[PDB]
Amino acid sequence: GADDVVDSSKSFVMENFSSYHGTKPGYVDSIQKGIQKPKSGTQGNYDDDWKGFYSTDNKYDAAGYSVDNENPLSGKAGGVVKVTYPGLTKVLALKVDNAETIKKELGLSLTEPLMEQVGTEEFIKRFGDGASRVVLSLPFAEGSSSVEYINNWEQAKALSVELEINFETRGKRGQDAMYEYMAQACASCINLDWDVIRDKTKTKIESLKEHGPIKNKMSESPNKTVSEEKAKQYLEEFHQTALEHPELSELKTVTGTNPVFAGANYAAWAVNVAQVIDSETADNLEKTTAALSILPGIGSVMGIADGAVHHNTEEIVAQSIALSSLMVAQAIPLVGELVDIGFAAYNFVESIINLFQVVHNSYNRPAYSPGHKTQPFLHDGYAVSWNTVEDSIIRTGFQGESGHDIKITAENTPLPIAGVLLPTIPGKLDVNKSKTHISVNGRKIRMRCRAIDGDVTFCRPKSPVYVGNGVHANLHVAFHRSSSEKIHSNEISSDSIGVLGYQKTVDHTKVNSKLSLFFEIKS
Amino acid sequence: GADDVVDSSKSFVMENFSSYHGTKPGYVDSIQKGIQKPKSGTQGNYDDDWKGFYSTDNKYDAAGYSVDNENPLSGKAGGVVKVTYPGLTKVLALKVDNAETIKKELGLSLTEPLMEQVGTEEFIKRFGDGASRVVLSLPFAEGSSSVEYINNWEQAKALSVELEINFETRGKRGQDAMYEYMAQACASCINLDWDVIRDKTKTKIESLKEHGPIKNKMSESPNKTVSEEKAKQYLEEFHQTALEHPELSELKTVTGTNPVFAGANYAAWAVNVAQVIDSETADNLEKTTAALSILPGIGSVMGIADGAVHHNTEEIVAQSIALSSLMVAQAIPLVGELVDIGFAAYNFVESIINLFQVVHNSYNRPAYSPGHKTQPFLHDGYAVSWNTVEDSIIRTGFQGESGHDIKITAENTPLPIAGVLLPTIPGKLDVNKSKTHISVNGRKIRMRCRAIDGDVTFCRPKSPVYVGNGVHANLHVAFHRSSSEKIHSNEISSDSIGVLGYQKTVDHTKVNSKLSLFFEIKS
Ligand SMILES: Nc1ncnc2c1ncn2[C@@H]1O[C@H](CO)[C@@H](OP(=O)(O)OC[C@H]2O[C@@H](n3ccc(=O)[nH]c3=O)[C@H](O)[C@@H]2OP(=O)(O)O)[C@H]1O
Ligand SMILES: Nc1ncnc2c1ncn2[C@@H]1O[C@H](CO)[C@@H](OP(=O)(O)OC[C@H]2O[C@@H](n3ccc(=O)[nH]c3=O)[C@H](O)[C@@H]2OP(=O)(O)O)[C@H]1O
Repeated sequence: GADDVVDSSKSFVMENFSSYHGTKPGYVDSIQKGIQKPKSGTQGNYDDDWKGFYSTDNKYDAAGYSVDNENPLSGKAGGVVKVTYPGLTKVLALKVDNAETIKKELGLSLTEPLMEQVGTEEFIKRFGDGASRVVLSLPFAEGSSSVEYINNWEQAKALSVELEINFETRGKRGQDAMYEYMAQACASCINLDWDVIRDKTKTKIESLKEHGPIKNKMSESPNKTVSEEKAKQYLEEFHQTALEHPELSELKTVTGTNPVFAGANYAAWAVNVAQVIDSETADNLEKTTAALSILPGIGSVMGIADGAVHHNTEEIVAQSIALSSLMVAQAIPLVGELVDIGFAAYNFVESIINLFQVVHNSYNRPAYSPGHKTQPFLHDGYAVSWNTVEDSIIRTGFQGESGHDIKITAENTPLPIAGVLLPTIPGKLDVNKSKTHISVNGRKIRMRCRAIDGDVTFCRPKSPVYVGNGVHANLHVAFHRSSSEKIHSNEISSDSIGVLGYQKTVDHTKVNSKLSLFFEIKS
Repeated sequence: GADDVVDSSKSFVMENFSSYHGTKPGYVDSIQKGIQKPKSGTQGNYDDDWKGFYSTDNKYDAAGYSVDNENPLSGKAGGVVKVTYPGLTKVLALKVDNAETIKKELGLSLTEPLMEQVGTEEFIKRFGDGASRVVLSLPFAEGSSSVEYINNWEQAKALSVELEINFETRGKRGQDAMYEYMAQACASCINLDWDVIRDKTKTKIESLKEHGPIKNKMSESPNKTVSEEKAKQYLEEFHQTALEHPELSELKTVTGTNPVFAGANYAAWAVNVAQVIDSETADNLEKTTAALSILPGIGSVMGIADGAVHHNTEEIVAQSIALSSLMVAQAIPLVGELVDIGFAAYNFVESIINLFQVVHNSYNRPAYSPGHKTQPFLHDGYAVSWNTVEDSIIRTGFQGESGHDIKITAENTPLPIAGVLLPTIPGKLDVNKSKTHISVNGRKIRMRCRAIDGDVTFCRPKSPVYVGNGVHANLHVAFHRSSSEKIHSNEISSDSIGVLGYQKTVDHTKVNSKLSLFFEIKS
């Protein structure tokens, strides 16, 4: 019966039904000429039942689909278009997102893709209520109030497309236009001017560089490869000297307020950057970002602690970015490969501004339920937990696909999630690569997934993921059943899902923290 | 056109569309038999255009329509029923609530009432989008995100009616049941168990009456008509004496912490009660609430200051009510009537528990845009301002009706609002009595309006209204134009809206605080 898969309180027929779509660079304009199924690719979904044109009711969540796919962490943001169906459209809200159950319950052909059937005249006759087409609607994410729409590709052809925003038109550096647009969602609400910040930072670096005492501290540098401990201890002195520069007076004042802002954290974080940025990464902004994005300790330079963004002005922020930057340049000779020059003031600053931006976006957002609902596993500051007990089970007979939620939070300052390792049984239980994602305070982030050793699939978030006091995430795992064969309990290669946290040195080697949650493969 | 008065983003066709309606004591059962227009009465509205059956999407707002209309302040609540239309129903959201404009814009007759025209087959063929009937839809109130629905009376005969809650059935005391139902709204939540508070109040009273120092302080009472000063002087020493009983231990720790909590304030509140309670009033709970509800200083007793409910447990509350009760008993002889401590430990405490219930209900709600948008008129702690400049102008040629908003706030503690004096031109410009209301933090309060001298209409709120730090009101004035003959500026008798606040003594006479706002009759 339809009644088991459809929520009537969320289903309605509406005239001139509009929704937004995040558009990539290079498509903003062409997409205003019409919606059409791409000639190749996944055409909306890894699973054929779910291929269709996707939109959402919130233009800021649409904006989260606008960044250049080739350079997801630093690339350009395209835009957001509004798509409108002329006349009457039936929105049919689903209670489950299991295409199979949807076909069983709606009495559909289980041999034909679900979303293709949604565009048939008979489905429309049956479920449309006098409308011209039906658009399937599902919740957008945990910790989100938005909605996601799944349109039939043919039916999408009737959509009228207008521009909502073209981020590139602004002529802004990096992903400024995009994050400033999304910052409008809270009228919460940190919206710094990153241009003024870049200016002030640049100005202050030049100034600190010339400060008599700063230059003398500089002279005391080993300027050669010294131990991690020696490099950090010189940077704790370098930081102390520099915090007395009048252009850093306000920072100096806050530094004592929270232990998160200590000299010792500026030095641990500066040495760790130097250590992970080689000639190649330094020369690439996207690599630089991927590399900084997995370091622990960003709450010190960002002034984020105990669930609040303390460094909340273009000035204390410019002061913090300048000091750290200046510290990275000193740490490069002692621990890295390149030199003080270039990177420290260019790619380091640009790349770090994008991470402030991502973390501030989270804090401007409502906190995804702080509390663990099942006992969490704690490690290196993070706490991971199944959202519910059923999320922990893989029913051996599940048909179609299954979804699993796991709450991830960290205890205090911004700690990163590098990736997720998911168990598979190739050709029976596969990862659905379009539906697995992580939602941070409701912002849904897609993943890039690949096969690794032992029937495990490694998924990396598309943009940086940070959890902390105030910023919690939901990992949503979508499994696809590509075979009607029997799935046994002792048949899976792996029986857990791993969470990769920040990168730390173990055995003098950089590794990523790792928390595992185990599955119960059961009938 | 339709797009000039229809909000399409809020207009849709839904299957089995349900809403809620507050039901009075005696109708909770018969209403479930069917929605039928009363044989007599205003049947939904003072204005013919607007007569129809009213519902809302929110069951707690529906709850605010359940109280017996003979004893509005203290009578019992009946309940809420869910009304559902079978099949398909069109919801037509309106950008305006002027029926003339909606008729003119939707190309309706101007000779026939709007909601009557809403149930015709023609209107339905036109605006229904394939639905069996059309329901009008309007914002519920300022400071609220609820929806009001207005059904056509005959179309409403199709509604199936279900019980949602019957408060009488709960068997509780006063409007307890109604009030905890509403507390479910927010889980800002303070949901005291008043049954436990009624008992600890009783227990503290007795314990206090047998207290050594208490009884002797009592012995020192002049026990007879003395002045306001001597009565107040004795009562403060009384308070100190009682504030040292092991049982008011909690309340003592908190008396000194905030000035609002001082004995001097318990003593003044006590003298004012004893002064205002005569034998006739002391014998009627309804009349006790009305009397107590217009007094200043109730915040001493409630422990409410600086935008916080300090007395937030059933123990300090009982403690506070006990002490107040005793003091009220002591005050009765000195500055009151033969209405002694009988009233003190009974009606005054039942009456007082209900007003904590109203104020606590406002605090559990989201504070209505605190800022005054045009310069406020200040006075006796209150601040009243036109919502917008337009709300202050009565355009001479307005056709149909017009509404005006006034924000009302008080500076700190709970100050009441006794009523509002509205101007009129009795043939042409009338107070629409159904549409005129006060909205307190989104809680919508109806008015009982009467004609007074000088072409003024006095409107009283159906339930107690209090403003303060964190509880803001919007007074909504709905005028109705009874005549096409245009208005002349010097035609009108009063050119102001008067706000009546708390009761005070002027020239040994009890009068109410009064604030005025001046209208502008333009074109
Ligand atoms: N004229 C056009 N008509 C149709 N598509 C066009 C057109 N021009 C460009 N496209 C792009 O084509 C894709 C498929 O429709 C979308 O981007 P993507 O990089 O594949 O977008 C990446 C993913 O985001 C989804 N997504 C995009 C935006 C949004 O707001 N919501 C959402 O879920 C896509 O379906 C896609 O899923 P899959 O990769 O799982 O296929 C879309 O923007
Ligand atoms: N079988 C019946 N069929 C229909 N109505 C019945 C039936 N039996 C009793 N009634 C009552 O008759 C009135 C008209 O519907 C309502 O109460 P009221 O005391 O007049 O209710 C007082 C006012 O509250 C309005 N109001 C009530 C509840 C609600 O949630 N929303 C709303 O705005 C009413 O229209 C009314 O306006 P007017 O007072 O301006 O007429 C209703 O409860």
